[PDB]
Amino acid sequence: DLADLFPGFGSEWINTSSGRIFARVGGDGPPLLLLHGFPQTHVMWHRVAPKLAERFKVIVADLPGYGWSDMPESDEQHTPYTKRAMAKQLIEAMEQLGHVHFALAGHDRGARVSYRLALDSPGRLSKLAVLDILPTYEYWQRMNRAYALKIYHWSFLAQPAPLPENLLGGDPDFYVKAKLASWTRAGDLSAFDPRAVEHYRIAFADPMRRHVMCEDYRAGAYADFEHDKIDVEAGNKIPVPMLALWGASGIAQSAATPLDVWRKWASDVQGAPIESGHFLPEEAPDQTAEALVRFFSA
Amino acid sequence: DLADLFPGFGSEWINTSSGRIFARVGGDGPPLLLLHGFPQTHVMWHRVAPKLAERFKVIVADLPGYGWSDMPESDEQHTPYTKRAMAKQLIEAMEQLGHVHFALAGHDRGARVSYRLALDSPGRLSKLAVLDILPTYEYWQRMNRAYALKIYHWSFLAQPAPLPENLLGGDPDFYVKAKLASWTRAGDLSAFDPRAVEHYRIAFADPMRRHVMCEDYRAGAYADFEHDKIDVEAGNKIPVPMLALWGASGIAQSAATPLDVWRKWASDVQGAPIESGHFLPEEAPDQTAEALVRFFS
Ligand SMILES: [Cl-]
Ligand SMILES: [Cl-]
Repeated sequence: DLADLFPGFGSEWINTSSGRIFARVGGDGPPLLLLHGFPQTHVMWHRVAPKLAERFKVIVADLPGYGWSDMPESDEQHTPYTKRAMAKQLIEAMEQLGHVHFALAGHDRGARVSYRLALDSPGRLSKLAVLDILPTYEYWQRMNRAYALKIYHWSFLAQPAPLPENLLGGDPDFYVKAKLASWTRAGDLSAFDPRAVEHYRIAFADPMRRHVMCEDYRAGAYADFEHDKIDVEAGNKIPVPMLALWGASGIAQSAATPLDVWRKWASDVQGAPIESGHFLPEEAPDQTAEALVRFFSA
Repeated sequence: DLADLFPGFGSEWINTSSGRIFARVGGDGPPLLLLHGFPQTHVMWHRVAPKLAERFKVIVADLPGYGWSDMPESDEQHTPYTKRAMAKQLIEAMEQLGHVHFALAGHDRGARVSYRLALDSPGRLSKLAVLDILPTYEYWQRMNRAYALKIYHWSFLAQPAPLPENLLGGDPDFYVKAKLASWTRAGDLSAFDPRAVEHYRIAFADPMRRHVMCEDYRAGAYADFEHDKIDVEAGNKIPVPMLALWGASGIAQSAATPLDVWRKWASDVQGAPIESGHFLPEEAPDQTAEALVRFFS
């Protein structure tokens, strides 16, 4: 079956009004919520989370609809898979554990939940880290020929159902491995623990999990963009101290210099590149863990 | 099996140095070459070609690599599927028939061959008509969120092999029907003759034909864009009289006001909207045929 990649961590199914959140929980200390993105699950943190668990109570959650979390039924506006809704559902989940103020690090889609959480509900966060993203608004505003070729999946996966779902279902293994490999520094699967790849492949093998991922990308092209547009045009900035980490060969640094962009969105932001492709916690786990431990311990 | 949608047209395999071009030929009078696009074949003209063959020798060709035309081997720059190379191949095809000066109408990819041909070899054309396109340069320069979502296949099908080939193989019958339906005004397949859909569906079922289509879109993102950019930067304009027709619900009108764009590209252009989605000759065959005969005659 599927390997346990978090030796010593407990497992929790947290009930919320939108379905259960699955999480691994370990460590002790101030609470720290870790959110994955696409096409992964909470196991992508397995190389970094033990180092964090030395200092923090580490909650490694599957996003709503991902991994082993429940999949709320979507609707015409992709509501449960908007980052606004995911953020609210994770706030509820954390409250079930007694965590009403916590630290948060997210990667990829999870990072988008994270900065939206900080915009909507900043009082819930002590500190925020985002890994290898710019805000959704900024990717769309910078969508020229070169970038449309680089992140074509932003507009492919956002096509109306069931178009991407039907194409993905012919050979799901190929696509999940293709995306994992294409966004790494090396362009192959060598950075990943094969036991982790199996987790990602098995999640992607479920047609309803694939649909959820497309709903996430549809939200990303519509409501998420519109929520971000409101904030940027209103000049609303994230007031929580934040860390922006990005991969020197990752996605965010394509088509913008990341710290300059985040300075427009956040009043107190620091950042650093890491020699890595998109998948910082797996491609560069020691470097990522150190940056996060330093930031959240300050 | 496949219906003959061009009663009284002959069927020719035209040899060129890059492979054979399939065409239906009918009519008499001045020569007029009609070029289809994606994901179709020459049969998309079946409702309009008979009206044109009243006045013209109508040659209804499958693009290089499409339909029953041969598929030249591609290379790392997608050369045979660049519009420049497709245009040269079709010029050679027409010379085989003794046509060195001819009228030309194209739709979708075939219209991209056509305006590239008009830029490269304008002495070959008496008149040019392009259906529901803007130049490739213009699509890419207008790339924004709205357009990226609308013409997502421009960046999806240009991804390196074998990504789009493998995904298209996931459900090819669904994909080709989805493209046909989604770009019509009706949003379904009711605008199409079912026998024509069978033609499109059967060509799309061949993986090698699907690969060529991706090669076409790869050329469309790279060399075709570069070739257009040179002409824009040099201020080169199409000197052939041209007609730009577009669908009121079609693709070209999403990016811009099509006649204002074409006036930047052509010194003598007229144009009009047709009450139609993208597939003008099938969604609106009478309006399309009328406009073509009036312009070409
Ligand atoms: Cl992302
Ligand atoms: Cl086109």
